[PDB]
Amino acid sequence: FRFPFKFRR
Repeated sequence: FRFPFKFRR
């Protein structure tokens, strides 16, 4: 489950 927040982009 990919987080909605973008760590890099």
